[PDB]
Amino acid sequence: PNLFVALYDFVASGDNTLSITKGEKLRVLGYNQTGEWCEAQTKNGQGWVPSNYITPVN
Repeated sequence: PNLFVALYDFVASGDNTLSITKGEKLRVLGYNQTGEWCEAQTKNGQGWVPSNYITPVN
């Protein structure tokens, strides 16, 4: 339902961002006002990642 996979690696840039690795799975909590950023949880923590770097996985 809220399960997503990463399309690309992303290196954290802000303290509130979260590094993620391509192919990895996330749970998404929501989005910022523009929809450009997504607040997500992985096995490594929680933080913002680019919305266009992730997608749902069943």
